[PDB]
Amino acid sequence: ASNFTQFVLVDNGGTGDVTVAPSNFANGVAEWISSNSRSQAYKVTCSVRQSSAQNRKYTIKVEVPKVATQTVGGVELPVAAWRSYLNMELTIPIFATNSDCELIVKAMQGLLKDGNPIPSAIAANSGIY
Amino acid sequence: ASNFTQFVLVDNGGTGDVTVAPSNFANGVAEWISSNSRSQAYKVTCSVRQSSAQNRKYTIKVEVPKVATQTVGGVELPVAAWRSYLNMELTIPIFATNSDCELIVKAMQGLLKDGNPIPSAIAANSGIY
Amino acid sequence: ASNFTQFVLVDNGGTGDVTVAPSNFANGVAEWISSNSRSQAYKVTCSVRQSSAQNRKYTIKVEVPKVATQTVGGVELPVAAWRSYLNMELTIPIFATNSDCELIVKAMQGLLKDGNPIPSAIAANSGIY
Amino acid sequence: ASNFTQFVLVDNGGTGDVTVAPSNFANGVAEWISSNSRSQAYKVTCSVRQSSAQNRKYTIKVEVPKVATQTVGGVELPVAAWRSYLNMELTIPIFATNSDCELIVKAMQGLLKDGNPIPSAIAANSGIY
Amino acid sequence: ASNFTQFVLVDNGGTGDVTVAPSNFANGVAEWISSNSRSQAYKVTCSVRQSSAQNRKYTIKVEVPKVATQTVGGVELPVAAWRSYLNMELTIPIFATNSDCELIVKAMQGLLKDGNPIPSAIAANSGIY
Amino acid sequence: ASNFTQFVLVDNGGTGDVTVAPSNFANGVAEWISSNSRSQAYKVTCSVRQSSAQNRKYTIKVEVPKVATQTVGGVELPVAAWRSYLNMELTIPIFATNSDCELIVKAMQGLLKDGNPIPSAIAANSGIY
RNA sequence: GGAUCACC
RNA sequence: GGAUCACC
RNA sequence: GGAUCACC
RNA sequence: GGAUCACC
Repeated sequence: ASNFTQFVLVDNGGTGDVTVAPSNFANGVAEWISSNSRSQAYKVTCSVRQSSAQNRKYTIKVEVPKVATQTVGGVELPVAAWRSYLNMELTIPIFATNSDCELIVKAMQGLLKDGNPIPSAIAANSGIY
Repeated sequence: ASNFTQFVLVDNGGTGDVTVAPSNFANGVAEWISSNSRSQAYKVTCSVRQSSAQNRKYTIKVEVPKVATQTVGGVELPVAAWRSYLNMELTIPIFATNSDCELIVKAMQGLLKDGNPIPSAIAANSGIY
Repeated sequence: ASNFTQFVLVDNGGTGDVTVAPSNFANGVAEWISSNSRSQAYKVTCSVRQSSAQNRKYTIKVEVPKVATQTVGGVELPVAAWRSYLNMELTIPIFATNSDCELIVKAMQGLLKDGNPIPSAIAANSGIY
Repeated sequence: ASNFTQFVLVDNGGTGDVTVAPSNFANGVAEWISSNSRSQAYKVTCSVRQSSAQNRKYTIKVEVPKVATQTVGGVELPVAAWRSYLNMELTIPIFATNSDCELIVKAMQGLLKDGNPIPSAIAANSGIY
Repeated sequence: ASNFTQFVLVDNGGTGDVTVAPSNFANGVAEWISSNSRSQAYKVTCSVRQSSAQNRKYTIKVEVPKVATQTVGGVELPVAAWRSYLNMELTIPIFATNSDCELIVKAMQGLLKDGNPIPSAIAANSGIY
Repeated sequence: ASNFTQFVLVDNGGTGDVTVAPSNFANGVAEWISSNSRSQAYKVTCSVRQSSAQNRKYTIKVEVPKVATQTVGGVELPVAAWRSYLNMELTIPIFATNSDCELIVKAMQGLLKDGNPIPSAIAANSGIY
């Protein structure tokens, strides 16, 4: 194995899927960027550290760009009009079994499943009510 | 709509699924917890607010219990040995349309989809290699 | 080659052997862990660097769990009562050829071979007498 | 018994084996040197101490010399062109059974077995990748 | 997936090829060293950093040794009589798409292609004329 | 005889090839520029000097432009939206025979050969991982 | 807390 | 700029 | 961390 | 070290 592989970040149903691929592991921060100019690329980073004697902490960041073409000095440059940033930190005790861990993964997957409260709020520029 | 409803957090395939239900709404912060003692419950909370003039930020927090060797209803100390804490912060610029937001949700669903690098590392008590 | 692969750490003769597999590579430090919670796992890490102008140094670290009376997946405290820590540092002058290095490995295999003074003392909770 | 016996440090297959024999136990540091001039001898030292109220710590050092004959002042002297130093410290809790200890020994033996990642890297002047 | 693997630095037909293998990835500086004595080995290092707001900057270094034996007072050591040091810094704006980077790469390969002015001047201890 | 001639810097099959032609050899600095507007042209410079008593030092520089049109107030000019700058310095002791220099050259060609770590990282807007 | 996001 | 080459 | 390796 | 790249 090697879990450092590419994957589809945005599954747009076979066409216009956004796949992100490995691009750097300097300083122990695993990085993946979409196949774009670095100014318009999607980026995902992940790093794990023993945040304490008894915890391990994963730090995952995702940047979703809104691409544009800005005219600077009379010249057109590929640019990102804005960026949406996701920052997540997961602290897991060292006493967690592989099954305990799989439980955390499933909880995170269910949280964002289509139709559930949270992804429905975000997608509608609303809050939970 | 009205999205503060009960949902399935851990899908164990119809049998032994973990449902989380509304439990508090003080301060506009929606809270959902599982049917357990608060020390052993699955807890999810979510709130939105405008972090700055240019952004809106969602703060989602999840607590997952260490289930292996757990004594249901018992007093388990130290608390930090028996719980995992997830903390997500999603920053979205005020220009993001509903469409932009749906894509942001897709990017999040993709990152955690089964079989991708990140969920596989977490689930296997691993980092990236 | 490509040597960051899974291997058998504890050979219990084909049955109940302990295999340790790649789990992290942040900072060029290869890590291998067994299939357990991180508190009960067998862990091995290895890195090389040039310690000085004249030497290269390998830093190998191993953690072995106290298995007698262990509760698989349980929370066992204090951590220091349930784990043994091995720490090896191998310093090799830049003049050592591959041949010189093979002999150095043989010297290490010899020291720990079954039946010699050192492994026998360790295994019997003894010193030298 | 008396585990303070001689042993073959480098098994060169019956011919040119490097056997190391007991040579000193002053100050509680057990020593073994190869049958050479003290300037060209292989040396192994071992000492155990109750590093703490609840630990015991073994300190093992091995020196592998690269022998030469240096001409000092117009005279030839048996000398070591350089030395490779191995330093290992093993900390074992006092709660470790003899079987727990045997497990540590096997882990150390498997680590260095021919063909496994670590001894393969060292022997090839390479790192783990 | 990884690009931190071994590769043929010098292709001398299929035999007498110089293969450089990964050795250390400390502080975002990837290092590859050829086998045998570290003293006579080839070395390649590479690192990338964001040199400024719009630029990323690669720093590649290569050392080619002149393999020789040093005899001093009758003790001979494997040394490098001397070394050539190559230091290249490639600056690339963040507006470069992957297509642009492939072009930057073909330009570098062309500069050094056999028969072109530059590699011919170097191979002949000459300058431009 | 001269090595100050034109050459294909970028080989795009046999068409869309970038040819750089001699332009100026002032002060021991050879310069080659591609055709058309000097503003959108490629540039290669090379010079050799005796950096020290035992060394000679080559300084090669290459600029790859991003061809674009600048419109300002209705007046459009042929410009380069931006440029990548390559700066390489090759140091070679005066003891190097022609054979040694040919080896230094094959090492440079190999570093950048297609598929090897370095040219692959660059062509993909990536680092080492 | 916050960001322009491995940063303050 | 120079190096003994991730230093100066 | 480091060594010339029971040392700093 | 940085560059707008034989400059700083």
